[PDB]
Amino acid sequence: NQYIVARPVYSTNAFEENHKKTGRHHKTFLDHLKVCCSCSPQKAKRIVLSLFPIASWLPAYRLKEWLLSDIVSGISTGIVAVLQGLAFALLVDIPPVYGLYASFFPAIIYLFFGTSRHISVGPFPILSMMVGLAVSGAVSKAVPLDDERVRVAAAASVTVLSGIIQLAFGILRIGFVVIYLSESLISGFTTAAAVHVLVSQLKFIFQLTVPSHTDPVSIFKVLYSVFSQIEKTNIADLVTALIVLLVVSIVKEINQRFKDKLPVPIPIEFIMTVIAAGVSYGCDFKNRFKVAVVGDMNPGFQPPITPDVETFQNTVGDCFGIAMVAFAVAFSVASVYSLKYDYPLDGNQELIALGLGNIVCGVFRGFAGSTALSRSAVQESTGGKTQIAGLIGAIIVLIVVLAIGFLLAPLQKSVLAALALGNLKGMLMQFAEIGRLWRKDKYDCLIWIMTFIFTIVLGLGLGLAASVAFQLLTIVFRTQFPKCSTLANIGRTNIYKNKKDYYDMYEPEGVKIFRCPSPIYFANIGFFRRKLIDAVGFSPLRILRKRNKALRKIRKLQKQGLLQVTPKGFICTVDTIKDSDEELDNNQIEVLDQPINTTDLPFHIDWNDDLPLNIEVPKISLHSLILDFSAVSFLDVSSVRGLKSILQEFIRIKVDVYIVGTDDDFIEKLNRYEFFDGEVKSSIFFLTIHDAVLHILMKKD
Amino acid sequence: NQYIVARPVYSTNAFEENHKKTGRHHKTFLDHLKVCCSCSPQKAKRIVLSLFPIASWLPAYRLKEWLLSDIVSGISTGIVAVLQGLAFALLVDIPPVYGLYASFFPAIIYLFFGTSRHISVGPFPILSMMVGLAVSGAVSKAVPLLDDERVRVAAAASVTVLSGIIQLAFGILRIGFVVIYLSESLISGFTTAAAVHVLVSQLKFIFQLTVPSHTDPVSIFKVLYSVFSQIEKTNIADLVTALIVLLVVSIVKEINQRFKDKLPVPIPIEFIMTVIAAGVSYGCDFKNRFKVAVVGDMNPGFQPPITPDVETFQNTVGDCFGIAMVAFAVAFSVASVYSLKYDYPLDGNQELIALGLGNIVCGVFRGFAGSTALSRSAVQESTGGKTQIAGLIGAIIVLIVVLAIGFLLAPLQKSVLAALALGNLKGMLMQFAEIGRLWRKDKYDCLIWIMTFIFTIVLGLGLGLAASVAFQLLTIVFRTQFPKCSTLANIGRTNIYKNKKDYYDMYEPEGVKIFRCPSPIYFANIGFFRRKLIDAVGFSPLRILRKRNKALRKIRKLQKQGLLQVTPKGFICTVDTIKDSDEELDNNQIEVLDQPINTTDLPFHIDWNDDLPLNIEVPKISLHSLILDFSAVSFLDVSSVRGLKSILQEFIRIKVDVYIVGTDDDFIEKLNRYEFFDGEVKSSIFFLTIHDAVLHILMKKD
Ligand SMILES: CCCCCCCC/C=C\CCCCCCCC(=O)O[C@@H](COC(=O)CCCCCCCCCCCCCCC)COP(=O)([O-])OCC[N+](C)(C)C
Ligand SMILES: CCCCCCCC/C=C\CCCCCCCC(=O)O[C@@H](COC(=O)CCCCCCCCCCCCCCC)COP(=O)([O-])OCC[N+](C)(C)C
Ligand SMILES: CCCCCCCC/C=C\CCCCCCCC(=O)O[C@@H](COC(=O)CCCCCCCCCCCCCCC)COP(=O)([O-])OCC[N+](C)(C)C
Ligand SMILES: CCCCCCCCCCCCCCCCCCOC[C@@H](O)COP(=O)(O)OCC[N+](C)(C)C
Ligand SMILES: CCCCCCCCCCCCCCCCCCOC[C@@H](O)COP(=O)(O)OCC[N+](C)(C)C
Ligand SMILES: CCCCCCCCCCCCCCCCCCOC[C@@H](O)COP(=O)(O)OCC[N+](C)(C)C
Ligand SMILES: CCCCCCCCCCCCCCCCCCOC[C@@H](O)COP(=O)(O)OCC[N+](C)(C)C
Ligand SMILES: CCCCCCCCCCCCCCCCCCOC[C@@H](O)COP(=O)(O)OCC[N+](C)(C)C
Ligand SMILES: CCCCCCCCCCCCCCCCCCOC[C@@H](O)COP(=O)(O)OCC[N+](C)(C)C
Ligand SMILES: CCCCCCCCCCCCCCCCCCOC[C@@H](O)COP(=O)(O)OCC[N+](C)(C)C
Ligand SMILES: CCCCCCCCCCCCCCCCCCOC[C@@H](O)COP(=O)(O)OCC[N+](C)(C)C
Ligand SMILES: CCCCCCCCCCCCCCCCCCOC[C@@H](O)COP(=O)(O)OCC[N+](C)(C)C
Ligand SMILES: CC(C)CCC[C@@H](C)[C@H]1CC[C@H]2[C@@H]3CC=C4C[C@@H](O)CC[C@]4(C)[C@H]3CC[C@]12C
Ligand SMILES: CC(C)CCC[C@@H](C)[C@H]1CC[C@H]2[C@@H]3CC=C4C[C@@H](O)CC[C@]4(C)[C@H]3CC[C@]12C
Ligand SMILES: CCCCCCCCCCCCCC
Ligand SMILES: CCCCCCCCCCCCCC
Ligand SMILES: CCCCCCCCCCCC
Ligand SMILES: CCCCCCCCCCCC
Ligand SMILES: CCCCCCCCCC
Ligand SMILES: CCCCCCCCCC
Ligand SMILES: CCCCCCCCCC
Ligand SMILES: CCCCCCCCCC
Ligand SMILES: CCCCCCCCCC
Ligand SMILES: O=C([O-])C(=O)[O-]
Ligand SMILES: O=C([O-])C(=O)[O-]
Repeated sequence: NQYIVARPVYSTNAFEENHKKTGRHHKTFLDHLKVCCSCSPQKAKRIVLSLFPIASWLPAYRLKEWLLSDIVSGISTGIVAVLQGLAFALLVDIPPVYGLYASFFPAIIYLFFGTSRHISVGPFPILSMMVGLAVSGAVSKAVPLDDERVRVAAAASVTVLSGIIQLAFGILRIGFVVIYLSESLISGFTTAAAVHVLVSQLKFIFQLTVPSHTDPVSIFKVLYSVFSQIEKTNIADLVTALIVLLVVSIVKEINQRFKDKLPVPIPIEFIMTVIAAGVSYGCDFKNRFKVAVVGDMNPGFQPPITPDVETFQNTVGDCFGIAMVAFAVAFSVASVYSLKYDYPLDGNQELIALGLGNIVCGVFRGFAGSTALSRSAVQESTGGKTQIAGLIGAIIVLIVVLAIGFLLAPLQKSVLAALALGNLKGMLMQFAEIGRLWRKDKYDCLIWIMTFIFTIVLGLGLGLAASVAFQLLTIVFRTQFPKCSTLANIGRTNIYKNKKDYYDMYEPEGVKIFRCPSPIYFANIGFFRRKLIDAVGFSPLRILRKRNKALRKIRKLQKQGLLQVTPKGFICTVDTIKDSDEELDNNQIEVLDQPINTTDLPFHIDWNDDLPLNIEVPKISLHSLILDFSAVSFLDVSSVRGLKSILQEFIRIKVDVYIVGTDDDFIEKLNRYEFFDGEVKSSIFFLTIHDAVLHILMKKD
Repeated sequence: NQYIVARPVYSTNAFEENHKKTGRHHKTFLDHLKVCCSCSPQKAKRIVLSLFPIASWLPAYRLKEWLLSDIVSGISTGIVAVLQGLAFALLVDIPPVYGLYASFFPAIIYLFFGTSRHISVGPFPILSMMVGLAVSGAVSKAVPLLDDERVRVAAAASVTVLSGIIQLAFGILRIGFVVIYLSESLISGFTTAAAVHVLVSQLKFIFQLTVPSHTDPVSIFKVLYSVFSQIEKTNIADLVTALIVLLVVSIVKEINQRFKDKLPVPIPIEFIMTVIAAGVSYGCDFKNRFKVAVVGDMNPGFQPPITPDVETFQNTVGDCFGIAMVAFAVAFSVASVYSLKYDYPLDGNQELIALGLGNIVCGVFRGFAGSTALSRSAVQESTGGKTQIAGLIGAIIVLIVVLAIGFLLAPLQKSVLAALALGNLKGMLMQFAEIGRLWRKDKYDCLIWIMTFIFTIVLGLGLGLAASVAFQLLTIVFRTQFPKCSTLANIGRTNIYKNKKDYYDMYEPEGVKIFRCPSPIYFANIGFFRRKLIDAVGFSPLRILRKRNKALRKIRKLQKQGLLQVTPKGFICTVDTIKDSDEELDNNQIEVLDQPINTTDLPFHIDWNDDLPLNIEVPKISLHSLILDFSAVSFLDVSSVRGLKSILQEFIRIKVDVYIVGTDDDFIEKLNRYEFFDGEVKSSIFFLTIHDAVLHILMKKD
């Protein structure tokens, strides 16, 4: 092997002048606007099909290979969705038939406007908790069965606003907001929310009466209310909830272990609820043990409702937090299946489909939902091929809402709470990410730990905003104090490494190579300046000021006649200089930062050589400063200004500055900042460190 | 002038093997915590000298060179500080003697604990506005005319004590570097919007109207309405006097800045205008003749110490934090200009400590928060300020005014004080020109400017700043969100690789792709990176693996059926035109298609880019080597390493070699901590440069 290269030394300007650069016209916003309004016939066809995805996938349905599958996954998931809807309507503190409404309308709208083929659309625990908190706040902030009616009305208006926000984000094509939530953040938020839900199910396991607490620290208020009244716990409910929680857990593991052997996952939720409903009815637990039951539900749908502006005004922030969490979750679950089954997934259409589904749901008295991973995993694991299975789940929910709902009358709320608690093992086990992130990346461990605390203390909605803000702040933490280094040549070749990391390294005399391994901007520009000064060994502005002082003294001593100018040196007729400094005042002291123009003097002054009449100036050995900008991705206004100041000061003390390792786009953007001028020129940019070093060597020889 | 190189090709590992690495110790947190508790004699002496800077700059005082200049500068800045304190006590909506207390106490404390030698310590308009808004909130949220102003004075003192406590705590924990979280354009937009706030807040004194104590959000509009809803009750004497003063001061301030050389000292115009205003207001009895609002009679002397209301503390925590952050940012900014202009070191943590102690003492003695005004620090410095003895002399004049000659400021109108404030406001108002400039240079900083302005005008000055800082952190993500990822090519049959779309006569080695992302890769852009890499190579590595696994499954089923035979020559098909019967894997078995293809059981290797027998079809790829130019990739977070590991494993399972080049030794060290390397992904994929990887590939292929 041999890396053999023989090319001329290239400055960025020289390379461009020797290589024809394809002239490429950048696409200005103006043009982008035109193609946007093309109105091509084909274009329109694409748009409409994109907004009504059912017109594409339905006509291509493989009946022989998907119908039976879709049917089975649909009946199974719908059976899960009925119970999940009842439980999550308990989480919202409204009658439970509204949970059935919530499990029927978004699935039906997403069947038409949705792009996922596997996600089960409906409520999930975190969003039901967020919606409940919003309604409790709205009822508190209102200028004046009734309580149930008021809560139900508020749950609908929050949902419509949440959906409108979702619909708006999808129309404006902002479907990329999901990138602003990292893996460590979502993890901490979701385990904190699982702890929230665990705490929220305690009033149903024990059957206690807990107020509608609101954030901050809502979880602790609930815990106090529960354990303060812990002695009133209904044992039958608890034993039941504990029995239901225990059994389902074991069966679920079996389903995850013997999955390959299992033809179909064992439906433990349906079986347990049926047995629970049966034994409660046969033994009349409601009277025998005073257990809390779901009760009788109205056999039908409710008439449409009008969104209340007052609720909208009092819950706008909560609805935003709700829309963002719903989109983050649904997209997240859908993405897993899209990468698993190789089909494209459009976020904008998702927001539109999730927005419209929520509007129809809030209009028809339901509450916000997107998807529950548990129910979706149940849909995908049971043979879900397309959104037809979802249509069958919504059909099962319909059947429950109109004809057989009366069977869910003797079912206890502790059983629903026990199921909702059983679905928490996946999110609760995410506490193991703390140690992993500690080992790998402590900024992401900080993101996780902080999100957990914020979510627990400030709540689901506010905890998330503070968490995203802190997540953005860690980016600054990572780049705030870059490990800048001085480089040196190792091997007498074109390899320049850290000077402190190897032996037998070589630094060309008078030359300094400095590397900042990060983008330079407002938060680290001062640090870059400090580290560059520590690396070169002096402050260029201080050297310039002392040189200007020395030149002022030379001019004062020579025009008085004590120092005669000669083209050979600084001969002095009298060597009786007395100690005296000018002591410039506040108004005049800035004359010491100006460039040294000694053209007035016949002979050049070697500032690094001894001066006449014992004038002392700090002598510098640096003549060439190379800045390795290879990992400097961007600059901002603050940093370009700091950079220019630094360079100007080094140039004014006659230190040639070279910037190497930058691409052509970097020099392109710097031109827009008006960085270059008479003093700082584009000839300071070279291709690599070695190019600059060879240029320096030939200049100096 | 030739770049001539003749060295061996180097993977990062071969370079570490050939060149012995200098062993360096671990900078452990425990041993660092060991140096923390030094208890050394000199260390104790330098710690105490730092916490008490006066013990180091006072003995080193140059009398014959500094004393008279400091005396003159102190006289001037104290005469300015009296009037500025009165005006800012107007801004806080308390009696005007508390502005004198705010101009006295922090200066005397900063004389002892301050590191700056040129800033004038005291209140400035933005902080007086913030303190007044915090005071209104405290009074509004307080659980149930002089008693109204007494409540406001107590709430101001308490807000000040809490602001000083927060500053002193931030200086004790050594967090004096938070000023870096405010960019030049954030500060520019904030100070322009705040100058607009201060302009609107002085209108109730120019016109002499009764405006309620509006609180944010949109207090500037609530206030604009209150003023113009009653613009018919405007006092004409107040407006005329305020106008004339503003005109004169503006002209002289210009005369001052321009003719700096001919004037030995700047013309004191604030002072002269105040004396003339008070004289023509007392002689002509403007108070009775035109019914103008005057400063009134002030209580001669200081007030006894007060105890901070914990209730006010509870109701103003957020406000006090904001008052503390804005105060530190302004003071540090003002002080920095002069540290740099005069070459002396400026400790930021001692700045926080001194400002916090000054605010605590001021609030205890019935003052309001203040850190420094750029206008008054300018007067002290331009009049010859050399040390903080000028601040001591300014505080002595404020003391003289408080105790002895405060009654002279009795007939002075408040419109004159408002006019002085506006004359000082023009400098910050002139920052609207930065909009167009930033638009041309950096639209992200233009966005920071405009959004900071809008957040500060619409929302409060405290919520506005918090919202503004958050959006400025978000623009950092905006920059590194959609990087201009590109494909490189060789240019000049040498070691120069540039954008494939930029020059003519470039050269792509057959089968090699070189991909460059010019940004750090993290959670917000790992998806965009994966998408652009897939667009660059021309295919999806995963789709290929699944199709090959699908094909291999069909090949294997056929073999189990005797329909074809496998021999060292290849696949022998006695039966051709096989029935097409796709397997249709289910949802729980489909994952088998992402597994590495293990065909070792088969006697011969399968050329997946050749023709497969019996109508089997797989996409063919020309790529056999992928170079990733990670030179400008600064950092990698956990999300990015996961996405990265994922992408690389897929390329490797489809037998495409992957190379990461251009990275430094710290970058690779960190990746080892992420558990990135393993049996499939090895540290051999790392090469020093692109040419090294390319040469290594040419050598492999040939
Ligand atoms: C491209 C990015 C898109 C951003 C879109 C942002 C949209 C922002 C636009 C509008 C929203 C903010 C103002 C409220 C709505 C305007 C109408 C209004 O008058 O406000 C009313 C309700 O307003 C409130 O009480 C809630 C205050 C805002 C909380 C939400 C902000 C954080 C969530 C957002 C997260 C942002 C990040 C989004 C990412 C998830 C109050 O005003 P009023 O009723 O006239 O008052 C009269 C007296 N009254 C009060 C008694 C009635
Ligand atoms: C309101 C209610 C909230 C309650 C929350 C309670 C949650 C916590 C409760 C239980 C968590 C229990 C699981 C811990 C990890 C188990 C798995 C693991 O191996 O991790 C390992 C590392 O150590 C860790 O990862 C855990 C570190 C502590 C995390 C919990 C507290 C911090 C929560 C955030 C702060 C909140 C408070 C912040 C303010 C102080 C420990 O396993 P091992 O066997 O020892 O190691 C074997 C070797 N191995 C590591 C290589 C494998
Ligand atoms: C509550 C009270 C708030 C009131 C606020 C009012 C503030 C604004 C009032 C007055 C501003 C007047 C100064 C403008 C600039 C002058 C200097 C300049 O040369 O700039 C130039 C560029 O153009 C600009 O820089 C200005 C663009 C508009 C900015 C003002 C509105 C945006 C404020 C934020 C949005 C707020 C609302 C957002 C929602 C809609 C114009 O100069 P020129 O001579 O034309 O150009 C010559 C060539 N040259 C450019 C190379 C030199
Ligand atoms: C991207 C921009 C935002 C999103 C798009 C714009 C917003 C779209 C969604 C708008 C809101 C949703 C549609 C409208 C909802 C309200 C729709 C309101 O209509 C309700 C009635 O139909 C109810 O009928 P009733 O008979 O029950 O009437 C009750 C009163 N009486 C008659 C009984 C006394
Ligand atoms: C998975 C989705 C469906 C889940 C259903 C619940 C789980 C199945 C097991 C339910 C509990 C066991 C069976 C039911 C026991 C209690 C059974 C309670 O009986 C209700 C009584 O009124 C008698 O039944 P009727 O048919 O007279 O009632 C008519 C009611 N309407 C039609 C007039 C309104
Ligand atoms: C497979 C579906 C779920 C699992 C099967 C269903 C659950 C089976 C377990 C039933 C619960 C266990 C039996 C009941 C336990 C509590 C046993 C409760 O007994 C209370 C009675 O002594 C008096 O009734 P009161 O309602 O007046 O309550 C007064 C309570 N003291 C003061 C007398 C104690
Ligand atoms: C490419 C440039 C433009 C990109 C689009 C614009 C920027 C999009 C990204 C924005 C950040 C990421 C999305 C948001 C994530 C966090 C989304 C956080 O949601 C906020 C809610 O949690 C707030 O709930 P609160 O209860 O605190 O509301 C209180 C409201 N009052 C009471 C104060 C009025
Ligand atoms: C970094 C950690 C935080 C910062 C350090 C810790 C906090 C330091 C600052 C603590 C607060 C400031 C010092 C204490 C202030 C309150 C100091 C309270 O004392 C006030 C009395 O001296 C007033 O005397 P009077 O005679 O007027 O008494 C009034 C009541 N009678 C007697 C007339 C009826
Ligand atoms: C900036 C620092 C000094 C600025 C001073 C302001 C400039 C002077 C111009 C003021 C206008 C005209 C002159 C003053 C008119 C109001 C002057 C009002 O005088 C009060 C009258 O009783 C006569 O004055 P006395 O000498 O009796 O006052 C003694 C008051 N104590 C000591 C008993 C309490
Ligand atoms: C450098 C020194 C400062 C600058 C120079 C000093 C400023 C000189 C300005 C002198 C006063 C300027 C204008 C005043 C014009 C209003 C002229 C109004 O005069 C009002 C009086 O006749 C009656 O007293 P009132 O206070 O009740 O006012 C009633 C007002 N109306 C109903 C009769 C109209
Ligand atoms: C290098 C690693 C260690 C880093 C050290 C710690 C990092 C510190 C940096 C923090 C972020 C940037 C600094 C912040 C500057 C902006 C400073 C922002 O000020 C916040 C206040 O304005 C909040 O005012 P509010 O109106 O919200 O208060 C009202 C309270 N209630 C009524 C709502 C309850
Ligand atoms: C306006 C006062 C009466 C209305 C009060 C109620 C409304 C308050 C807000 C009104 C608008 C704000 C006040 C007016 C602000 C506009 C003031 C806008 O000024 C911008 C120009 O000065 C900038 O152009 P220059 O050529 O000066 O360039 C900058 C200077 N160098 C750097 C080139 C030398
Ligand atoms: C804040 C985090 C980081 C650590 C401290 C958590 C604190 C705030 C938690 C732990 C225990 C909690 C308290 C537990 C009991 C009560 C009584 C009841 O009226 C509800 C609120 C209240 C008063 C809680 C307030 C919040 C609380 C004090
Ligand atoms: C929000 C930013 C981005 C643009 C819109 C600014 C809006 C909110 C501004 C412009 C004009 C302002 C209004 C002007 C007049 C009044 C009447 C008075 O009762 C004070 C508030 C109120 C009602 C203001 C509310 C805020 C306001 C409406
Ligand atoms: C009444 C409770 C208000 C709670 C406010 C919490 C504010 C948290 C700010 C966190 C700043 C760090 C970056 C997000
Ligand atoms: C009572 C009205 C409160 C309004 C609060 C609005 C908060 C807006 C925050 C925007 C933050 C943007 C970060 C990128
Ligand atoms: C926050 C966890 C503890 C909540 C309170 C538990 C019960 C404490 C005693 C209550 C007596 C009324
Ligand atoms: C939005 C700023 C101006 C608000 C209105 C000012 C007063 C206009 C006349 C009001 C008459 C009642
Ligand atoms: C699922 C089994 C339901 C059994 C119900 C028995 C009712 C008996 C009533 C006397
Ligand atoms: C009302 C609170 C709004 C919080 C928005 C947080 C956005 C963070 C962006 C980094
Ligand atoms: C009460 C609002 C406080 C929010 C502080 C935000 C700090 C900005 C950095 C994310
Ligand atoms: C060895 C030097 C010790 C210096 C101690 C200073 C103590 C100051 C207390 C105010
Ligand atoms: C600064 C000039 C003050 C003149 C005061 C005149 C007072 C006259 C009272 C009759
Ligand atoms: O919220 C949840 O736990 C879910 O999505 O299943
Ligand atoms: O607030 C101001 O304008 C100042 O500091 O001068």
